[PDB]
This record gives sequence, C-alpha cells and structure tokens, in this order.
Amino acid sequence: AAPGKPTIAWGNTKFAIVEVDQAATAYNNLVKVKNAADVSVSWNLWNGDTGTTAKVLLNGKEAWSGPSTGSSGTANFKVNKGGRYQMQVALCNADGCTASDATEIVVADTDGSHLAPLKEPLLEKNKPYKQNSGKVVGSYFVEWGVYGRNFTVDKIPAQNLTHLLYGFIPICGGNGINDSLKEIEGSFQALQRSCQGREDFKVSIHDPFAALQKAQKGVTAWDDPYKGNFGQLMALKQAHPDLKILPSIGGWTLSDPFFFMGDKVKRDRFVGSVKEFLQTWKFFDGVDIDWEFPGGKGANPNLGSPQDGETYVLLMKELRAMLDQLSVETGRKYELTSAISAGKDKIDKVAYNVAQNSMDHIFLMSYDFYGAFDLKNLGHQTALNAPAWKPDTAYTTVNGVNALLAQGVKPGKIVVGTAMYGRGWTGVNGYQNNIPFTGTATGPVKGTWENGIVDYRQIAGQFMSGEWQYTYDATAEAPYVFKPSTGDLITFDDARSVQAKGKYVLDKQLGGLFSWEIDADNGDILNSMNASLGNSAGV
Ligand SMILES: CC(=O)N[C@@H]1[C@@H](O)[C@H](O[C@@H]2O[C@H](CO)[C@@H](O)[C@H](O)[C@H]2NC(C)=O)[C@@H](CO)O[C@H]1O
Repeated sequence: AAPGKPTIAWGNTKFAIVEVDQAATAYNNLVKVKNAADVSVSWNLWNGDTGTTAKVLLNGKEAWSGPSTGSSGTANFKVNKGGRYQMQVALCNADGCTASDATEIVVADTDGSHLAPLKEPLLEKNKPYKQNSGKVVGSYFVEWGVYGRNFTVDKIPAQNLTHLLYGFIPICGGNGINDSLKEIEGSFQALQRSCQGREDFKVSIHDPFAALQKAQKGVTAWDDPYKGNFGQLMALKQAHPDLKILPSIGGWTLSDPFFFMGDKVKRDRFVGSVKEFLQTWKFFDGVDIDWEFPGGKGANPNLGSPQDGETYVLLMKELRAMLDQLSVETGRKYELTSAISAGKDKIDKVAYNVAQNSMDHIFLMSYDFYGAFDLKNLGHQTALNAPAWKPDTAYTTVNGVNALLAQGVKPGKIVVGTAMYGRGWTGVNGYQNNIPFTGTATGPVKGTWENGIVDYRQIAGQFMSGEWQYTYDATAEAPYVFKPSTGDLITFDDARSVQAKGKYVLDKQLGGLFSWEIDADNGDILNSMNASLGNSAGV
C-alpha cells in the first residue's frame, strides 16, 4: 500500500531571498542579499506507513527529497525565485506517493513578486488618466513625508504617472563629505549611523525605518520582510509594472559628495555601489542624479569647481555603461536621469549636449526662480515667460529650455518642471501700479512646513478666499495670491499655468512634465499635467 497522508507541521511559512535584519541600524548589517531563500518544512504522519522517500513539492515540482526515516521529518532547502507557492509534502514507496494538503508559503524578493498589488483608489481631486500620450509625467515622493505630512505610498495617484522618483538616496560620508546635512537636526548623525562600517562614497539608506520598517497599508504583518516605503513601492510595482520607479541621489543637502567625484577612485566606488543597490532593490528601474549643482552655489558655500562639468559628463557616461551592463544581465530596460538647475548660469557649467547621449531624461528644475531667499528682488518662482513689467527677467522656464537647446540638447530629452508648492514673502511694500512684485519684502511667508514655502493644497484650501487677491499673469503664465493687509505674496503653479507648460511641451516637442513634490498636490496640478499633455481621461 502507498504511504499514509502526511500532515504539514505548523510553522513559519514566510521566507526571503533578500533578508532584512530586524535589529540593525547600519546598512551593511540591515540587508543581506542571498542567491536563494532558505526554506524549512516539517511534517507528521498520524496514520500508517511513513513510506521510504519524503519529498517537498512546490506547485507539484520537487524542491527537496530524502529518506523517510520516522513519523516526523524536517526538510531544509533553497528557493531562488520569489512568489507564493502551494507547498506539499509527499511520502512515496514502491506502491505509490501520498501528498499532503497544500500549504501556501511566501518567498519574498525585492521585486515584490510575493506581494499583492497595491491598487488604491484615487484620493482628493485626482482623476484617472491613461498614459497614452507618450510624454513623461513624473513626480518626486519624499522619504520623510510619511511623518508630519502623513503622505505614504498608498496615497500616490500612481496610475497618473510614468515616472515616480524617490527622494533621496544618500551617499555615505562624514566630516567634509556631507557637511550640508549638519544644518538639519539629527540628519548628519542619522547618516553616519546608517553608514557605520561602510566606505565613504557608497550609497545607503538615510532613514531605514521609514524606508523599510514602518508599518504601512499592505505591509503590516510582523513577518512581512519589507515594509515602509520600499515594501509599498514593491507592491506598487506589482500593480503598475510599466511605472518607472527611480531612486534619486542627492538633493539640496545630500549633494556634497558629488563634488569629490573628480577622483575616479571615488567615482568608481560610487558607480559600483549604485549597481549593487539596484541588484539589491529590484523594484527600482534605474537612477536619478540630483546634483545641486555642478560648479557650486548649492547648500555648501565651500564646494564647487570648474572641473565639475567634466566630472558630471564622466559620471553620466560611467553610470550609463553600468546600467547597460545591468540591462543585458537582466533583460530589463534601465533609465538614467538627472534633475538640473534651470538657471542659465548653472546650465552653462555642463556640456549637456554631450551628457544627453548617456541620459534618458533631463528633469529641468524650472522652479525656485524667486523666493524668500531674496527679499529684495521678487518675481514668479516657476513662470513660463517673463512678466510684462520686466521682459528681461533672467530666470524663466523658457530661458532654461533655450539654454539647453542652444547647447545642442535634443528637445525630446527635456522634461519641464511644475511646482506643487508656492514660495512666498511677507510684508511686501513699495510696489507700483498694483504689481506687488515691484516692491520689496521684509521676510518669508509663513509656511506649511517651513518658512517661505506653502503646499499647493494649502494655497487652494486657505489662500483662495477671504482677503487674498488672485491674479493670473497671462504674459508670464503664472498665478499669484496677495493679502494686502499683511503684504503676504505667494507665487505658485496652478491648473492654468501647468496647462500652458503642457501645451508648450507639445509645441516645442519636449519630453514631458515632472513635479516636486507629490504629497503637496490636491490633484489639480497632476490632473492638469496629464490633461495638457494630451493623456486621455479614464483607466
Ligand atoms: C533657479 C536658480 O538658480 N535660483 C536659485 C534657486 O534654485 C535656489 O534654491 C534652491 O533651488 C534648488 C533647485 O534648483 C532647490 O532644490 C533647493 O531646495 C533650493 N534651495 C533653497 C534653500 O531653497 C536658491 C538658493 O537659495 O537660489 C536661487 O538663486
């Protein structure tokens, strides 16, 4: 007679190919990449002959075999592909095999293959669009927005994007290497702890709790190996396999290490660590380089060199060569992008006409033209054109685009930026002919989260009523709200100015639109980005 039917023992059924150490703060100890997950199964036979060979089947296919030597047994084996498997134990003898009932096991991998898709409803005023225009529609999600801003990955209107950028992946380094971090409370120290035992100029994760361990929708079970932003982004990938999810390296306070990369020893180490990062976190589709800025004038007044333009071009070439190698190793397409200043003085420090051949998209940061960092010279922070009262205005979207085009940049490489936030001053005074920008300011506007900056959501909800004037400058293509009693002035993007930007992209055959930052929108801005680029409504 064939053996009796085995009973699978109660036990852990969740295993991981990339293991996360739950009691570690250093990136080196936090994640362990393996070739395969170590899986274990046990069984009991309560009735009959135990057979002579015991087998573990995954979807009917043997993953382990051994002699059946007792009424209880244990099998330890490796599984090298993520997913969910119907696991059975079978006991075989010459008269037949008898298989247990199936027990599902989970083999986790960083592509999210073990995760149910994160298909969440659109919130606030977001409306569904199809990504059928062929244009880029991108936005940055910020790692730290899961705290005070309470904006998690399940709130991303993901179907309305082609590109989702994750700000920011840091570059390891202490004194002299990340000094700009020291201006943010605890930020420098958090990176040093993450980078303990890790060489300078390798990438890491700045807030491993937010990125990997904070409970979030769809990743709340204690033995879910990936939680936080990364876990949710994995599940988001499962729901939207065509979404490009790019890690962004740099930003305003994490850009200092780029300035040392004229040393090819450091550059090589950085490029190698980006490759390892992408082999580790398989849901990511490439890399975004947010170096602010080649040549200086970033957060750090002690950094910036005329060599930076050559360093940038070399970095883009070597990153592309690494990504090409990754691409043919995996059969995937990987993208290389960069967020760049839109000011002509900064643009002409770099030969983008050369670098463009390595790059899929240039995210032109056509915003922060004006703000509370300058209380004397006011203007539209993100306008398309110069205003009528100052047609020679240096800092406009068109002037940044024109600088790139004059270098020889192909128009299709250029993605125009929109702002999901306003910048603002207080105490504006001494202006002429009812144009508050011709005056001067006494300080920053009170901000949503920091001085001088207001979420678009708060502008729409709070500063579009009462005493606030509203004006759409049709020459600049830029709205602004003004409270005369206090001199509060805010410059921002709205649905109409975004529409002008989208129409401009289509007319000049540019690459699309991207935005900073996705948590601050109520839907109006992203809706207009999709509509103005010719994306069809619907799902
Ligand atoms: C366009 C331009 O050159 N103007 C400068 C601003 O860009 C710059 O502000 C900084 O802009 C970066 C994007 O270009 C932002 O990412 C960065 O957060 C921002 N920094 C601050 C402090 O807001 C300011 C520097 O303050 O100078 C303008 O000249």
